[PDB]
Amino acid sequence: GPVPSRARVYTDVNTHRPREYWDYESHVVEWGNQDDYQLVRKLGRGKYSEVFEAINITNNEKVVVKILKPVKKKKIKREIKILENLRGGPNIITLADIVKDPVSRTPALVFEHVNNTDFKQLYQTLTDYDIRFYMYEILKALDYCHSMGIMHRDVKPHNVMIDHEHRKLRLIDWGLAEFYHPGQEYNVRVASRYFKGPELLVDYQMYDYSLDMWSLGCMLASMIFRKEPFFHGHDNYDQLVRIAKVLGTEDLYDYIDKYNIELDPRFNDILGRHSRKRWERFVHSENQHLVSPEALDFLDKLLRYDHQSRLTAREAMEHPYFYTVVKD
Ligand SMILES: COc1cc(/C=C/C=O)ccc1O
Repeated sequence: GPVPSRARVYTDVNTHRPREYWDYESHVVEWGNQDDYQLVRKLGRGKYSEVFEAINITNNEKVVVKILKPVKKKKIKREIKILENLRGGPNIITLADIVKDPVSRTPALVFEHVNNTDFKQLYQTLTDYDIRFYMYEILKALDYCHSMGIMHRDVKPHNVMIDHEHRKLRLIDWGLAEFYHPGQEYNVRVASRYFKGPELLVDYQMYDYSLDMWSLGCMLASMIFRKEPFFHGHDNYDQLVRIAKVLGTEDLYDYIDKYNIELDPRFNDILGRHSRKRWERFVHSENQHLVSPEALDFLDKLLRYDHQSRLTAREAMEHPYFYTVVKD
């Protein structure tokens, strides 16, 4: 069988929390007044929700209303409990209210409004300094949720809302987030394809917070190299091949051998043999202003096959890449 794995940090946070903290199945939802919120315009529709701009008519302030699609009460209660546990934490989207939508017959989550700069304008204009600044802000959110026994499991650009005018960042959509329990096996069908960690792609279920750090690395690579997404697989198998063409196949085999994992035999005729590449290979005249020795070393230390080898969020915040960022 597969060799077991443990997070190297925050391993026992939920063990020593009261049961009510992580036992979300027993959570009792406290419902607000549905008539407090007037929907204004539909912002989007995801796999699991529809999102609206709304007005809270008790303060005439803008809010965001997320009307959940019908899914298991436990996935719904999981997201609600996680949002309540993390509320007030650094750069965590703030759940303001929960109401029963009378049309959908499902919960509608009410969030603080973030006047986000749309993401294409963002990624084509962010400066070297901007990238460092916002990466640090994401790390605050991730260290917070990891320290609170929670992994996000869907870190990607669309879940990082940035109001560039006020230099304000919020990590959103905690619908895939889970509580970390040592030894627990998790669903590997999480995260967007391009941001899936190698653990997911080789079906290793005993993963942890470090999954989010791979996803973060993929975001960083896309920003400093101006290639979005960075690892652009056509499916989940090709996704691992794309990663292997960069990190090399010998270290992939070291990884799966360490945990006594076997690759899907369908890799036998698509994987090939690949050397590990130096990150300088991806530098060119159109991205070089975003690249520094510090950026490349930081990236290098996020994108490891071995989830146990990646920087933690706290270690990442110590990295020289952030020395130039003004600390508040
Ligand atoms: C999709 O999930 C979310 C979206 C937003 C805001 C979106 C604004 O366009 C806030 C919290 C969420 O969980």
